[PDB]
Amino acid sequence: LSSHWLMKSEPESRLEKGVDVKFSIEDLKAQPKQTTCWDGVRNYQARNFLRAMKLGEEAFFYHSNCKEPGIAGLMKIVKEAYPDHTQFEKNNPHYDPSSKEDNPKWSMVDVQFVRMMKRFIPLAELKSYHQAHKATGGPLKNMVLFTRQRLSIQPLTQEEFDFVLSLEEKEP
DNA sequence: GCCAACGTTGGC
DNA sequence: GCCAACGTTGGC
Repeated sequence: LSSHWLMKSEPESRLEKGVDVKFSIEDLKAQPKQTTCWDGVRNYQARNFLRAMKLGEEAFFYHSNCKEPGIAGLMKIVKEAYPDHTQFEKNNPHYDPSSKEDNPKWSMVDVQFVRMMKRFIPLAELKSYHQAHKATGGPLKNMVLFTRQRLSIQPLTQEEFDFVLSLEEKEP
């Protein structure tokens, strides 16, 4: 079995150090080759999850910190972890003065859009299922989306990934 | 290396 | 705009 991931981005506008960190799935889809590099991860637990990712592994594009937060679509990894250049750019939002270039602290991956979900899967729906499965022993009982609330890159089990995909087929 | 004092994520 | 959950920093 392969690994599956969840990766958060903010679709609504918000300024960090004067610059817009907005990146929706529509913004990915508009990209050249619908491909971008996933810069600006500055959490050690999360960076390590990037380092664990492999060519072709799928990931949910989660929308966070907006009016309707939830999973919007699928993308896959097209380039494994490598140095994030933005940590050395002096005025960049995600600049890190303690990062030296002989061994760079922070990593990023390249991701490519695959598809939208048949429908948006809001956080609130996910949360009902997660609370319910704590009682019923179902597939979202240990989902990282709710067990580790401040983590932008998350592993998912086969169980969890398939369950999210089955919700896609149901009525809202 | 502990742990008060911050600093940040991100739902609500 | 509020603030809980979770992370980092630095005096001791």
